[PDB]
Amino acid sequence: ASSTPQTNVDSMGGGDLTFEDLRDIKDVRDSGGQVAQLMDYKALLNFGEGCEIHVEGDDETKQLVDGEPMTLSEWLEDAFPHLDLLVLDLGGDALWYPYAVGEIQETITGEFKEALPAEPWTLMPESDAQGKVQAWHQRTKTHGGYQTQTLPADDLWHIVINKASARDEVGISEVLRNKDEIQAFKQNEAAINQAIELHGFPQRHVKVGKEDGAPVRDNDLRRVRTIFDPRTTDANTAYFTGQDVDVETLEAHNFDYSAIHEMDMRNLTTALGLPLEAGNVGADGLGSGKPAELRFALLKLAIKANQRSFSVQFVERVMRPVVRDYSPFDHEADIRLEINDPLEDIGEVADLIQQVGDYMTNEQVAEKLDLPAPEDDEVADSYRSPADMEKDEAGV
Amino acid sequence: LEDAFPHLDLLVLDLGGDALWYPYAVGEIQETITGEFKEALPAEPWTLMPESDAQGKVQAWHQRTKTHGGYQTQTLPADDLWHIVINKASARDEVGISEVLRNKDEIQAFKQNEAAINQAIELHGFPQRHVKVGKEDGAPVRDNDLRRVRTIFDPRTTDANTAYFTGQDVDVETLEAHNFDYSAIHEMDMRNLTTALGLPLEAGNVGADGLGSGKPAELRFALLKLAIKANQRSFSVQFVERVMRPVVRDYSPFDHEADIRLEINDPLEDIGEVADLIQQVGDYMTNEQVAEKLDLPAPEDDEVADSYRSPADMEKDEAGV
Amino acid sequence: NEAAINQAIELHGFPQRHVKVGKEDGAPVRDNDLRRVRTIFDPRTTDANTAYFTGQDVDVETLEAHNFDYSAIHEMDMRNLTTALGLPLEAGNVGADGLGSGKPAELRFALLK
Amino acid sequence: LAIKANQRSFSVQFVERVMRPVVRDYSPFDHEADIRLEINDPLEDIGEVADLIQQVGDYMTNEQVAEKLDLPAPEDDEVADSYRSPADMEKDEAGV
Amino acid sequence: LEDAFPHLDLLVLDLGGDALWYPYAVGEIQETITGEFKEALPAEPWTLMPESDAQGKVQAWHQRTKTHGGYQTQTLPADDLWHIVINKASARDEVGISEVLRNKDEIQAFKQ
Repeated sequence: ASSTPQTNVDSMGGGDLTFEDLRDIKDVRDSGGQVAQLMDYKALLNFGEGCEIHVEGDDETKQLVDGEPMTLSEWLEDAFPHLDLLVLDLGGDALWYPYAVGEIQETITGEFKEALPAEPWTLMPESDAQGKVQAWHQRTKTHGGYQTQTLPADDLWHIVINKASARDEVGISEVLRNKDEIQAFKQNEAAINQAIELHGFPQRHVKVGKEDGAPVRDNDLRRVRTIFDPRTTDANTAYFTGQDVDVETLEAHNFDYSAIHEMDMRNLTTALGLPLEAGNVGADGLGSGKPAELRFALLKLAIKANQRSFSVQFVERVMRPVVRDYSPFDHEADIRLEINDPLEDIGEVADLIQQVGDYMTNEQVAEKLDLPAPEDDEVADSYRSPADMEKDEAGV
Repeated sequence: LEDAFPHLDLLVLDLGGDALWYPYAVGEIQETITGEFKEALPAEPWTLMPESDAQGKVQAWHQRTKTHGGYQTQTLPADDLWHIVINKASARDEVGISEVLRNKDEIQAFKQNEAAINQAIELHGFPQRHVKVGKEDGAPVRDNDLRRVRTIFDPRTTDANTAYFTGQDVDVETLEAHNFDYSAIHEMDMRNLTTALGLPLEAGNVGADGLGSGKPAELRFALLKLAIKANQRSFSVQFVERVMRPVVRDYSPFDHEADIRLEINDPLEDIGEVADLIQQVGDYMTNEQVAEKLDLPAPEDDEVADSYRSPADMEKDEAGV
Repeated sequence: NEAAINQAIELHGFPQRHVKVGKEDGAPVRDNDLRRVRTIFDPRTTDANTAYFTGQDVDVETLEAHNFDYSAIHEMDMRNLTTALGLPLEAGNVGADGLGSGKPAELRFALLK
Repeated sequence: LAIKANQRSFSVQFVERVMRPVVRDYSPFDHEADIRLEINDPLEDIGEVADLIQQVGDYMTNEQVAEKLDLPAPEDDEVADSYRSPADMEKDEAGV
Repeated sequence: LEDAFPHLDLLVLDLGGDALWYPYAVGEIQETITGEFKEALPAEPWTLMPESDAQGKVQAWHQRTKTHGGYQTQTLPADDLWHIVINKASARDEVGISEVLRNKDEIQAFKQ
């Protein structure tokens, strides 16, 4: 076949999105309220439950790093001690913005210090007709003014969850994918807020004079306004009049703002791919059985797809480079990074261990139970429980 | 093959997604600089259209794309390319149909109805105040008068506890919200679009009465599993025959005419069902058959894998020897 | 019936506003006058909190949505179509009491098997 | 999910920004040690932990049980490291 | 460490609470009369504000406070104080986000 591309990728030289569009996403993020909380929930589902680093057959990597042995997983944990939080930041940013982007930072000697995400709204990629990023272009405020620079696609690294196609390197923001729905939610919120002020509360209409009677003017109404004043009226106030004065009622002109709010929240959540429950909106029947379990399946599928999408790119463009550039270990090794299921139940696992432990090794039990495996090979690899091995050892 | 495709889950999701969205998924075979295999790289399907012979088989691929604000166009032979279809028109077809084009009117109707409700809620979902000025069969009222009334009654400066004082010849009426069953319109829209796309209505964040219990529930989930299994098996055969086999042929020291097997996981698999089945009938499954169903590696010793009784049971007995 | 429901929802599912101008047994109002009225009361430029001010001889009526049971029409269409195809009612996204349990439920599965 | 993310976000900061600097500048001990600062979860139920200990204790060490049960580990290393209950060890010893 | 922080629950609750109310929580290091460590002590969070450079890093802490009906003002280096941030604009963010300021309009609307 061939060692280079032969089909084109429908873009070069931009238009796509600008620093202004990036700053729109940022302005959504810091605006707070329900819209921000929904995307923060979207982040907390995908990335809030944390992660673990693994390497396949890691006992084969065992090497003296500085006169004492380590595995590659131990070395990677020294490179990424607090990885859950780096995953939460990058993953969150990659849900807000089309991409996440960062530097690698070094000690004064040149050995690795940390991985460091950059501020995503400040940075935009520039790319070729082949389909690849060639440079990173940055615009930033300072002293209330502005400054601009460009950096190569060489010492920076970047990640893209929401690709336009499998071959893409820029992606699309789920915010910009649903811009109209987001604005419509906020507009309908503003509508309900003002409509409650105007129509949610009864109001008092004092009418003065008789039908076809004597005229009433402003200096007359000013005196009447002073008598029936809502500023100084109280719960037990009573009124005494001639027949030619009426205290009429503007009733609260009832409307189902609740159902409108639910409709808005349903439209926004389904558009953002989120469960309706994250908008705190209820429904009958749908809370139980296969009707429920299907939505939980759809939710878990989306999460697993995102998690695996992130992990592969983080391994391939962050972890492997960090090994390549700073490590005594092989950088082409079978590195792994799992991100946890946010809707896993320990009870389900504990039931499974009782039901089918007779067919799972103690290491397979420990792994499912989220614990380290035993310190002895047959104790880990066997299917008889370690308690069963101990009670027999005490008596045989 | 695991060295050839380390991240196959993501490629299967992308290609399967493309083959549901578009009529086909389509791609190149890509190599390292040394010439050994790299990946089966897909190409952006909206940019590519097929050209075919008198027997209907695709012999070339035609591409049209934007660059630098302008355009470029090209044609390539199908000889070093590959393509996959989920939704064929017939058993003789090779190009297929997109469900987006098949149900185009339903999709447009859904979008129109959402826009219609969105507008109708603004116009009819909120009450609106109508101040009427003057007396019936009385003196006239002109714009410069209404401007002065509007200045007092301005909703921009009104509050929840505001009170109004008038002579008898001003009425502060309201257009009450002319309520309509938009909820049922939403349910109908979702019913229409989900069933057009073959999904159960429950997937669209909309309910159904009575249908939430017994085998009257299970039938929809069964129909969904049927569609999924059919689609998955349809994809696997094509990926094996038109991607995996050519890759083994050109880059592997093995024979490509051996039977490669590719399976895709089921979203409606139940771990509790598997666990109960293992408890109830494990006495009739090999340890490898248990492992394959339980999502595990088989035992590392041949007779331990091949045997029917539990490995733990064989171990707890052997401890007595 | 699908085409009928589609148009009937547009025509009768949504309320529609009717501005009436002039007084009963009063002066007439012409198209060039109504063009000026329309320009004010335009739903294109109206919002949820818009308020209206008039003399006594302008009215804003609404055609209320004339509720009809299109859901039940859909249920009958679906009952007809499913039975015509020989399918059970549940295949059409419709269900009922009495049929939803026990031997009444078993019979549909028996017929389908 | 929000609580667990916040708690880990805090623990990491308090260890790195306060504890390790204090050890570095004022302690005879090494500051680069693995401080496991943890914050308790008010939405966890001890009833779930009690069920779990019954259900899968045969596959957990006594130290792991002690961690989950929110108590100190046994004072003898093999008793802490082993998987079967210390009460089973005690009843067997009285039997012997 | 247990001798250094006997009552750590209270300090964790205070710092955590403050870092949810305000953009950050912040404190001093203190010594005994002899000069060995005494405690790490949290400061009045509304009274201190950071000042920062082009690489986004805090370089000084600025304090303004009431006494005797008047005001006192002082500035300190970003060195002997220590600070913690729960909510952030980016991984680089040293200044942080207050959920009170993030939802200021919703809070006022509720009270109204």
